[PDB]
Amino acid sequence: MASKRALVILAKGAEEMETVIPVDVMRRAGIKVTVAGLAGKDPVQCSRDVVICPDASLEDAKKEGPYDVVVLPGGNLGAQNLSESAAVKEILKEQENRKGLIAAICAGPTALLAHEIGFGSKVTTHPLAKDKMMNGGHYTYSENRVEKDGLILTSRGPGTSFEFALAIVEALNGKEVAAQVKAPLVLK
Amino acid sequence: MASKRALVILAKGAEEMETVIPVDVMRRAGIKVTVAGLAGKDPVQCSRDVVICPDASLEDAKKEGPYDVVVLPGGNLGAQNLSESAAVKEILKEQENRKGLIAAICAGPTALLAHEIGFGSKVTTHPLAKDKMMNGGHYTYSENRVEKDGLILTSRGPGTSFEFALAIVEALNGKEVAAQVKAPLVLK
Repeated sequence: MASKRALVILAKGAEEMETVIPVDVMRRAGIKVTVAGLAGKDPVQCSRDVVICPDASLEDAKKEGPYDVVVLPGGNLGAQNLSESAAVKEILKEQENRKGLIAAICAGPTALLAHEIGFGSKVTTHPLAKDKMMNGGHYTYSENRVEKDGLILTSRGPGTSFEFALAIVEALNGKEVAAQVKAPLVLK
Repeated sequence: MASKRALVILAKGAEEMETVIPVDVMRRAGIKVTVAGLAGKDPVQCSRDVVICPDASLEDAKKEGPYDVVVLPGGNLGAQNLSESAAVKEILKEQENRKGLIAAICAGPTALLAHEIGFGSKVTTHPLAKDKMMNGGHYTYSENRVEKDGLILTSRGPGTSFEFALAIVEALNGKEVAAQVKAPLVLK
């Protein structure tokens, strides 16, 4: 019926590749994506100094839910900002309560730990984020490039971002749409 | 001695993944990258509606050369804007005259045709951009994911952007730096 909707939460220090690849691929799949700035409406300085203008502040976007997926990019500093945010905590807890998809990549999954989301799930992260994610043994670790355990979808790094984004597309719009979106990308 | 320098020319309708992946990977390699807005200093609306704030206008950045590489992202409309620009023509002709690297991805190489750059080189493009690039037979076509014929470096699509960016890094900073930058990315 209606198009699916994605909320991508963009914090200072986010990995810009892990932000842009999922936004672009989801839009190719017809998903209505809102890039929401954690700090407000102003441009966001990403980890490698690409500056991205969000579509909306998180403050405004959070009042326009519910979303079919909430997406957490990585970047070490971006994920730390997501992990410290009470607004992010509330959004993720609401998404979990309504059985909606949550997708996080690289260091992004460590914000799930910070907000006590999805405990008892298999997850992956960037190799360098494993110890942080695994503090307390609240998840089971996976080395798969993309991991999905029910409604918790995780992935490892910039180089897994296309696979991550296509897994989101498959979860929301089905395998055929994901395959059709994939072919023009010239993935290996 | 001094750090290498890259000029990335960002036009309305550029493919944002093909802009951000090379910028980020080149910065990981220590290259000083200037994201220069074709139209001026203002934010640029990319093909999938990601909005990127350039570091400088092209008008200003072009006066701060020379650059070790000039990079042309793709996106059908972005490449058409690059192809119509007299400023881009001048920059590319200067870069060719001084035997500097020119790198273009997806539809980006069609701006080389428009500006009569690198004729007689092997090149690749996105499959859907082949006919435009090959009009007149001025290049020899390749299906390699990245193609490099001397100082003309080309590639095929969003899904070849990491390979493209790492090829630029290898050309400017050597194979060892490219390998060191590659490993943390979690490429397949």
